[PDB]
Amino acid sequence: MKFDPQKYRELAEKDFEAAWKAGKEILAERSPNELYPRVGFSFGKEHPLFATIQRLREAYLSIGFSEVVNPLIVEDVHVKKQFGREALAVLDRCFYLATLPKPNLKPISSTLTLRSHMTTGWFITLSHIADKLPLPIKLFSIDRCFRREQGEDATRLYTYFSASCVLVDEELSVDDGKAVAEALLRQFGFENFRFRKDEKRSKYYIPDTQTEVFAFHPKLVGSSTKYSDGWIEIATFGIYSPTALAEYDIPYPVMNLGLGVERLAMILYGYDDVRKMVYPQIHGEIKLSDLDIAREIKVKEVPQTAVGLKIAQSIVETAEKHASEPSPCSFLAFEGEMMGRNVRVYVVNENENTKLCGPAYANEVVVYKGDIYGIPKTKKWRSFFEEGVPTGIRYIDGFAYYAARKVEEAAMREQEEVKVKARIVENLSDINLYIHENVRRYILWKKGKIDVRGPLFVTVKAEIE
Amino acid sequence: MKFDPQKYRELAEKDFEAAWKAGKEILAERSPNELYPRVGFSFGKEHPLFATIQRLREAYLSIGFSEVVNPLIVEDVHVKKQFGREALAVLDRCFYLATLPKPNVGISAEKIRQIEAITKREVDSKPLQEIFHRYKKGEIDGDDLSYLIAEVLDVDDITAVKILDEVFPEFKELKPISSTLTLRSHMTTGWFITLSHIADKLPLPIKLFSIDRCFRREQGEDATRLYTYFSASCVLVDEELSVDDGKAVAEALLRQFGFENFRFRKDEKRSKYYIPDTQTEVFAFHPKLVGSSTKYSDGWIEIATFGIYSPTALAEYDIPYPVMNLGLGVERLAMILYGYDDVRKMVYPQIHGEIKLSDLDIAREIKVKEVPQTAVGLKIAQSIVETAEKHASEPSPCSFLAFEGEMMGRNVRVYVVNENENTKLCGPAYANEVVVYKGDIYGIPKTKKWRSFFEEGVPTGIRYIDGFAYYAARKVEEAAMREQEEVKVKARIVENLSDINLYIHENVRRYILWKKGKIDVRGPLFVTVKAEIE
Amino acid sequence: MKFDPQKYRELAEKDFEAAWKAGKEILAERSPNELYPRVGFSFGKEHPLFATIQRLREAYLSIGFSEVVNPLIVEDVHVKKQFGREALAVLDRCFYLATLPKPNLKPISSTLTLRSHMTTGWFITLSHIADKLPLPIKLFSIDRCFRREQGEDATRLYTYFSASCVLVDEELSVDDGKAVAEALLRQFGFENFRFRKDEKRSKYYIPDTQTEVFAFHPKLVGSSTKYSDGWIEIATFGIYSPTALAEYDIPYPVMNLGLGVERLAMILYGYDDVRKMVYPQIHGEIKLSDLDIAREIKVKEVPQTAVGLKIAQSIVETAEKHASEPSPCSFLAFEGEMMGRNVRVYVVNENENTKLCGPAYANEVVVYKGDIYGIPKTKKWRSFFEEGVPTGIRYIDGFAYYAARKVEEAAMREQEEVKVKARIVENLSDINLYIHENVRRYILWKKGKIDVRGPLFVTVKAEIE
Amino acid sequence: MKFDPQKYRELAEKDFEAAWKAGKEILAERSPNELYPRVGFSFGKEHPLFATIQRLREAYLSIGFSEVVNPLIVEDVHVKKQFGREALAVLDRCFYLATLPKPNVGISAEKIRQIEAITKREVDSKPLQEIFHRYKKGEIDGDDLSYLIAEVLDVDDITAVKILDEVFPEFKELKPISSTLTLRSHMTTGWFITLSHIADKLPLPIKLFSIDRCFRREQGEDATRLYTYFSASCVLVDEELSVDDGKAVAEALLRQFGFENFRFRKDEKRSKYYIPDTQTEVFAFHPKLVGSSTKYSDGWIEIATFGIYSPTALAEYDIPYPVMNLGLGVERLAMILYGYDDVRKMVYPQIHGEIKLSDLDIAREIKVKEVPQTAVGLKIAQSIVETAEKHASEPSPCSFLAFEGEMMGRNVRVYVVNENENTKLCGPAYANEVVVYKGDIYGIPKTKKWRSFFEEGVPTGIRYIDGFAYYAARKVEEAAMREQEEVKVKARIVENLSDINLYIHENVRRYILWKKGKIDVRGPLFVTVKAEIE
Repeated sequence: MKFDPQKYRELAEKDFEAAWKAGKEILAERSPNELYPRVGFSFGKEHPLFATIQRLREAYLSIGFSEVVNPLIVEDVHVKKQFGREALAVLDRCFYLATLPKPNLKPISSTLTLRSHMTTGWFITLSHIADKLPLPIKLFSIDRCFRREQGEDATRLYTYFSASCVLVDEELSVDDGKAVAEALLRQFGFENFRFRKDEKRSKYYIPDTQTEVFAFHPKLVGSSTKYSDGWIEIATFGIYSPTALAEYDIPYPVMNLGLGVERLAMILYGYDDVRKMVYPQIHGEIKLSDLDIAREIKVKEVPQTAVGLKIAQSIVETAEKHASEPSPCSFLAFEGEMMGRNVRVYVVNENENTKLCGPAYANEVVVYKGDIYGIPKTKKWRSFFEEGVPTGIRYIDGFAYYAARKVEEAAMREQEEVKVKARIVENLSDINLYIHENVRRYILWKKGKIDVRGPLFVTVKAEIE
Repeated sequence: MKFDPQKYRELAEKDFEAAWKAGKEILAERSPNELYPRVGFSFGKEHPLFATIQRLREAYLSIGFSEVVNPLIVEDVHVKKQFGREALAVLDRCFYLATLPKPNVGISAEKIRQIEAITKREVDSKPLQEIFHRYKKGEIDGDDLSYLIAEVLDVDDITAVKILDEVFPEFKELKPISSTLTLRSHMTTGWFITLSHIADKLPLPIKLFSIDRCFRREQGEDATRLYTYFSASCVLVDEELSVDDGKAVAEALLRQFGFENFRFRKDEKRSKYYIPDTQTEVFAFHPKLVGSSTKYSDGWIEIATFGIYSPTALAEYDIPYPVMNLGLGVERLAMILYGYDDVRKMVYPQIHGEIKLSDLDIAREIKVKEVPQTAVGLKIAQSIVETAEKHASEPSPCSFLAFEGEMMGRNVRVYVVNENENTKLCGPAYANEVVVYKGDIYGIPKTKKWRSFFEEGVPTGIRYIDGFAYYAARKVEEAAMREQEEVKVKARIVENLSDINLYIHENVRRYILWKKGKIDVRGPLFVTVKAEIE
Repeated sequence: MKFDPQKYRELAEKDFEAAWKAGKEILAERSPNELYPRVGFSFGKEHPLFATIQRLREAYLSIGFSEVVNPLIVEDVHVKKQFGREALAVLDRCFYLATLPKPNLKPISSTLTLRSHMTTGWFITLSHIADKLPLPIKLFSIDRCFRREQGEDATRLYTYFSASCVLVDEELSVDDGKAVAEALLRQFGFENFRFRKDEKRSKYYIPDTQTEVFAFHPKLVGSSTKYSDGWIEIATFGIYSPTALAEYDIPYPVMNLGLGVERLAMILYGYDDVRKMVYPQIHGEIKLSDLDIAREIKVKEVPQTAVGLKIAQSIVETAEKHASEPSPCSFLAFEGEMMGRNVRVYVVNENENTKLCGPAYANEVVVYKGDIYGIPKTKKWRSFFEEGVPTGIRYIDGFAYYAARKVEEAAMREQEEVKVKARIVENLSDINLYIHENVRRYILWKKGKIDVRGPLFVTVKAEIE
Repeated sequence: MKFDPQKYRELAEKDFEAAWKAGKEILAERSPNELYPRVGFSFGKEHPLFATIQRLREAYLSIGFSEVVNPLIVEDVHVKKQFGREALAVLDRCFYLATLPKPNVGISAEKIRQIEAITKREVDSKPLQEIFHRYKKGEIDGDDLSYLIAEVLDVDDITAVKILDEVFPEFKELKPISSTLTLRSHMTTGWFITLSHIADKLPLPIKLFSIDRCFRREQGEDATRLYTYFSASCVLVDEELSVDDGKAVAEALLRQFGFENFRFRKDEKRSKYYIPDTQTEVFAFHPKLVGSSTKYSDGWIEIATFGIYSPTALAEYDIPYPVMNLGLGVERLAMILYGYDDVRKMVYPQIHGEIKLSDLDIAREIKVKEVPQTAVGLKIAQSIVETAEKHASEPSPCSFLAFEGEMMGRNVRVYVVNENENTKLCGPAYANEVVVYKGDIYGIPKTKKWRSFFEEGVPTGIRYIDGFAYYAARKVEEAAMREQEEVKVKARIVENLSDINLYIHENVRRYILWKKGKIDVRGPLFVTVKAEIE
């Protein structure tokens, strides 16, 4: 709360520490659902695909390549202009754009196609600058592409992200393509590189230039896959055929390196199933931390009055000690008045031989590995208490508030007495605690479980007159 | 050059100032194309579009929303689930994914295929009527190097590219076949699918965003729209929602891009997927816009849209809770930020010939053709400058010793002369520099008339004589190989760079023209350099 | 609110649009302090100094230079090792580190000094790698420095940020220093560059290499300063003297370019007074947008019941039309019951000749250029309404809630009748509206003003029995 | 090389495959140091410290806090205002700003200054007893080029650097004088000052952060602390606050750096500026730590501190509202993130000799000394390979024509021979490659014994013969200048790179040693190359 500079200012002149301890007065008093971890900040979280993409843009920029956006929708006449006589073989794997005919039904395919890879648009973009700008030209672009490869879902998908770049100079070896791969690929951890000529020998790449980069990343050695040796084919590249360049008037050669993003994204953040990565919202993959599950566990009914708080706060204060005395046996915990009439609180196990409070009065709720447990803090549960997030809410704590608010209902209902009792704990409601219906459908979905059981055996009678 | 730390230290410890002025020995004597701005560093540059997309990402993340990738290609059945009836109206402005079928090598084109000379072009190889069926079964692109380079011999595709052209005129009959798959017009289409799988399993409120591509059809015109665009979108899932939440987000979002005031109007469309009377149009005022060659002189521009998803479409995906959806269109926001007027010219600039080199970049490309090769020549020219730079007003004729030394092991002595008379040793435009300005290369002299060019353009630092000197510096060294005895190189008038030793790579040359630039390098340089290489 | 998929699902099968409009039912109903712009998200905002710093790191990295952290605290013996015989002249402008002597009072100066510029630490850092790593070496570092230059505050400060870098090769011209300046400086807008030899001729720079970069930035032409010509000295650089390198065993030369950050930061974000930039929290410079001032303007007392809302909501609904009828004249607006007893609301200007509602019943509150106004939406105030942020809260609106909640106090106080009246409006309290005491001390600090005046002249009587 | 778009197009339009295989004409024939990995691109690298500082910034911003710069140098009066009495305890671990006074050229050193030969070293120049007073008034560093280069003649500082050393032994008596100015130990010291000016003028809640330097004194040891460090700090000003708010922030903050679980203990110090019983110590568990050469095997590490500012110190600055303060220490967080064990080795690595080149970087530095210069020689060597690579097992002696052509305009014919007998044309280690592995350069042959080196290291691609071939390729071209007629270059055993034509810049060489690396290039290369250049 807002204090007074002077007041405290002067107050410190006399006995300092007496005024220092006086400071504790400004601290706010917190209710049960107002303290950590039932209250916490949040924050956005980026997707591994995109992250990697940005991480790739910089990587490219860092080795000199300027960014550019290439044509995405194109007339197949281009694929044809490039692949020469192999052009049709390719047009198969590509998609075509079809539209609906205006009924002044049945889509009418057209000559347009979604690019199967960046290269389709490259020749188009390089066509306008290849002979006007000073060499070398270093362009790159990380955008979307569309392939039809078997039209699968498991192995691959309909749209991927190419991390393309092109180098336009008067003289180019396959080497420039080698350098660019290492410079680019190294900024991600890859340490050793190996290149092997590609058999596919795509016709748009000068014969015997098309290569396949193989990079080693220590993050892989030991991986639960065939990438355990540490190496993985991570990118391909070649040098555009004069046959294709000619088709677009590009006089100088051109080196073109392509990077398969979803793969890199996977290597980096360690996902195994591309789909489970790029599309986890669908593939059931969704998680909440124990700390999160925790925060979501909150007291249902809680004392709505200043006194109410100091009531249950006492109820427990006694059970924390008198939960032993051989029952029957009654103890008094509170003495004061709320709203208008004086009040006193009673605690006793009316029943015959046994103890006052059940053996579960001291069971704390903790979340662990996805499950919500109700357990005593015994040298047996340690790991659950030292690897999970202990709610901080104990059985008696959970209980108290219920009573401290239940007598609060009688205090305003004119009533004179109420006997709030509690035996077993079949779940949370029984311990006066809840979780939004959604975290619930969650726990189940993530096939986790809630084990909040226990013999509380504690009753509280209160009289207001 | 590297020096000796000890020496330079034990000498400086005693005598400092002497060591200091000595340092100059470690610097490097650069030739002519080894000087600024003939030398420089290069750096990559980002594209306004991708740039904004990044800013946009951070922006969102900075307000709670977590990133997600939504379904791009979807069954139009979804659209018809998000518009009920008004669906068709949309699917007209959408694209469907067509695709080439396989060469029907059976039935229709089989019977009449078995009534001619099946095969004449000698190829033999047992009837691979199954290796062709595995095609009408499941093949792809990287499968040609199997039924040729491993079938009818012949490497990779040296005969496969034509064997499928001459003997197989069939393939040239395939036609893409439309389907029910579509390229989402806007993000929303994919939100229902994604929110579908989690609208009730994760804790509320749900804040998700995604800046990805979307395809639309609108009068095939590069100007009045583009086939593909970007849509920085977000969805807010929570129990209780009001259009306010749409504003609150639109505010906090735009506010990180300058915009200082917002106004929201109700959209006329009144689309079906949005609750009735919630589809809002958000207008924001941004300073950079105040007074411009645009229609947003007053500063206000409509930058996004948003509304609540009808509890109707939500059910179509079994989503219990209501959901807010804001949709900032990137391309514009980018133009406003990076100052562009024409969408197409901005996003796709190389294509629209919007390339451009700077004064400084042109100046950097103007190299010196004929340049020395021996430490001597470097001095010969360096010297030819001295005598020619000083004795510029000497009523010709008249020789002038410029250099005296041994080059390549031969006594060398070159002089700066003039043949005619009634004039001066060197022409008037001998001390003319090449200044690039406003995109045109110039060969002018410093004046109170040219100031504008030397203080706005960027001087190359090369003057006609400085250019020539290097040409001569080469000739003399040449004779030092042809062991001649007398070379008298001479240059009259200047009409271009050639007549100055200067030049520029062909590409920069074409740029100049393409850009309507102009090179102006003329003037009386007149100054011969007679050499006496013994 | 959470709806039912099926219910709405089927409901749409019959008449769609009847079910569509049925959708409006899920939308939450908002109270006065719950709608825009009295509710809005917030977000961090970086400081121009730092921003520019990061923006500088990338710039450097983008031209190849790797990052490194140099020594900050150093024995003056270094300044001495470098400046040779000029070393003392320098030691003047530098600070020294002094500590308190442990009393088993008066600080005891020491031999340590806070670096006056990066160069002091450069020689130290280059000492270990200059001859072990492959050339060229390109290092950079943007860190803090300490100068004593006149020990001023106005002109300059005690600590600045140097954006240093060093280039270690076998052969180096002054040119490398020129290139690096343009490459670095261009990534910020600077278009044309001019270098002039520095007279200072610092002794640690090979004689006649020390230069001063002058860069042109169109963002300056027309500036309200001497940087109107567009050019500004933005950085200096030279080539380390063999005399100094020798002192640290560096065999090869070294080019060193230094960038004065606070200046660049200023050019970029356009601040004139460095201090008003780097330290605005102190120099009174603190702002809130009209939109912000707006959001902070909220209804004080508002209907705490479901009905209460639909009450004031009606009170206004009538004044919005009957604020004309020649007074006296009474109208009824509400008919229903709250909590338990039926209720009716009256509105009349008991007084003699005039109109029912004062001429200010339709005055909306809007914030503009820093002031909080209470004005009618007349074709005279337009600009205030089209450049500012209209609260949306009008006089009657502000009023209503007061009444609708005032009768709510009688409804629970057992009472039978209440006459809430209102004549003039001397300020906000009078219109039932407030602003946190802090935005208030703000408006004043930013010497802005609040003009919420007006003759509301509107009374409301209500009877509950 | 550039080609002709037309030609290559009108030829491919008719005959494709023919144009294709023709493309190879435009590629470039690279020499030997023009191949990978002898050629490569370079990129800058960030420093873990600055890196984390950036992440840290974003992190904060991502949770509402706005950036601010706080007072670094402050009057210890502030500290004494934030600890009341326990102040001194702090000021001991702080640094005070001392500073050199001015040469007292008056009184004490004036009287005895006027009883000797005032000036003998001829300098004259009217009594500048005022130009020296303006020094005891207000001078600086850039003021020497005024009372010398514009006073007693002599350029800049050629005589000013010694005139102040010989005739002025005074200066060598100055001593820094302590003051009351200090270098803030932690951020907090500056927060009070900054929060001072706005704690009540801006809207609540206030969220400010700042990742800046701070200086501390703790047993002058680079290991057990450092004089300067970084403190990513923040302050939360609001009416009602509880230690919870300290946790909530600590959580949301650390959570963006991996840490998955937190535990907060109450700090024993119980510092004065923090309310009693609020100074909390925050502990976070981060996976990267589980089981390590550190003391955090269990994953938990104490990463930050926080508490509420005593309404006491707050008043000392007239701050009405309470304030939360969290203080993440950067350097550690950086180590955990970038995996470092020793503070000093991480932040200041060059100094602690923690430099390192990679296998691939070393392989890139191994160049070829003697390399051809004429298109011919490139083939001569290229050829010397063929004949020597094939006829490797030919019981010597025996010549072998390798090249037949005209070099520089002279009939050239070189042969691969052997003099001795009972052996083979080329030695056994003729086909040995130079593979860099584990930091040592090797000259080994491919084997089932060396696999580990060819699959883990990085081969240079140069084999002894491949190296030699280039040496020879040079000799022959040399005689083409000395117009000789017979050069018989020969190489016996190999002991180093020199005996292979290979070499590495001196700096990489020193690196190897400094790093305890090892070069191993030995073996019988034996293979002479007799040339017959007519």
